[PDB]
Amino acid sequence: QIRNMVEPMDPRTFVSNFNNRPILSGLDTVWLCCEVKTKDPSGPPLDAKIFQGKVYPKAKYHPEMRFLRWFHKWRQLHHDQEYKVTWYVSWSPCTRCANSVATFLAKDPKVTLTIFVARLYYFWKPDYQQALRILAEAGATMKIMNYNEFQDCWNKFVDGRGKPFKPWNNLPKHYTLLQATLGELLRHLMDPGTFTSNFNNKPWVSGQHETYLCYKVERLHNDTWVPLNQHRGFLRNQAPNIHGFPKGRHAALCFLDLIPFWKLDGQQYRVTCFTSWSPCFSCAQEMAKFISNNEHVSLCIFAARIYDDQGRYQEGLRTLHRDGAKIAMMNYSEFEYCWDTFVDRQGRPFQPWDGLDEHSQALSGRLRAILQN
DNA sequence: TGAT
Ligand SMILES: [Zn+2]
Ligand SMILES: [Zn+2]
Repeated sequence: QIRNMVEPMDPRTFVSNFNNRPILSGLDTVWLCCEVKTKDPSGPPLDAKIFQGKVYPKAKYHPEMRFLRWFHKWRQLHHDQEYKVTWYVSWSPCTRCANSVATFLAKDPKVTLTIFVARLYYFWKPDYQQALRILAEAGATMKIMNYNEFQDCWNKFVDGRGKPFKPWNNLPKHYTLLQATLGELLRHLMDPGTFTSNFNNKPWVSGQHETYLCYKVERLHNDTWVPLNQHRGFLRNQAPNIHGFPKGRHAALCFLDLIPFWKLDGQQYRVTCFTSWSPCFSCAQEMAKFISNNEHVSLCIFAARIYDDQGRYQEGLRTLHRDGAKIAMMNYSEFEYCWDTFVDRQGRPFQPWDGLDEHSQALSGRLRAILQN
C-alpha cells in the first residue's frame, strides 16, 4: 500500500500547497506525488513517492528532476516492463522541467505519463505556454486536478488520519478557469463529430442539452480590428454535481469568467463567441451585467440555434442587444470559420450539413422578430 | 495574491 511506500505529508502541508487558487503568492516549494503502475492500472501501484523542491534557485532540484533521477535508478532494480506513471503536482512544470521530461518521454516508448496540476505556473508567459505544448507533444497527458484528484491525493499521500478530504472554498470555480486556460494554451481542438453534432442548426431532436462555445478576441489598432492570437479556444457547459457546481455552470458564464482573468489592458477589445445555443435568460442577464461594467469590451454573440428556456429568454436577448451586444444567428461563413479555426479537422475542409442556409435564414428571421418585439 |  501507498501508505507503506511513502511518508504521508502533513495535512497542513497538503492544503496550503495544493490549494488551486490560480494566482497564489508566497509558495516557495513545488510538491509532486507520484505512482508507478503497470499497463494494468486497477491493481495497487508498483511504487509511490513524494518529491519536493524549492522553486528557486535551480530547476535541477525541482521535484520533476528528482523524480527522473529516482525513477532511472528504480528501473534498474526492477524487471523491465511498460509503465504508466501518474503525477499530482502543486505547480505545473517550468520551462526547464517541461523540456527535460519531454526529452525523457520522447526517447522512451515504454513509459506513459499523466500529470495532474493543482495550479498553472506562469500560464500567461509565452515561454511557459510553449514548454507545456512541447511536453504534451512528447505524449504527456496534462490535466487540471479536480475534486476527485484532490480527494485521491488526500487519501494516498496525506496523513489524514481517517478524516475525509474537505474541499476548500471555490475549488470548482478555480478548476473551470484553469481547465479552460490549459485547453487554450495547449491549443485543444474540438472533436469534429462533436462540432457537427452540436452546431448543426436544424431543429434540435436530441434529449441532450449541452452548450459548446468558441471564443476569440480582437484589438482596435488604427481604427481597425486586428486578431489577438492569445485568447482563442472553446469550452462547454458544466453539468451539475454537488462536488462541482450544484446547479451547473452554463457555457456563457464560464466564458464570462475567463475575460477578467485575461487581464486585458485599457485598449478597445472585441470579444466574439460562437455558441451552439443562444444564452438562456440568466446567462444573457449576466452577459448584460458584464457589458455594462466593461466598456472597453465589445461583445459579439453568434448562435447556431435559439434556446427557448421556457422562461424569459426573449427578454434576455432583447436586453443584451440594447446594452450593446451584437447578436446574430450563425450563417455558413461562421460555421466554416469555426470548423477551420476550432475543430480538429486534420486538413479536411468544411462539409456543410443539409439545409444549413435555409435553417440559418429561418432562425435569423426568428431572432429578428425577437429583437423587435 | 499575475506570484525572485
Ligand atoms: Zn521545474
Ligand atoms: Zn444559460
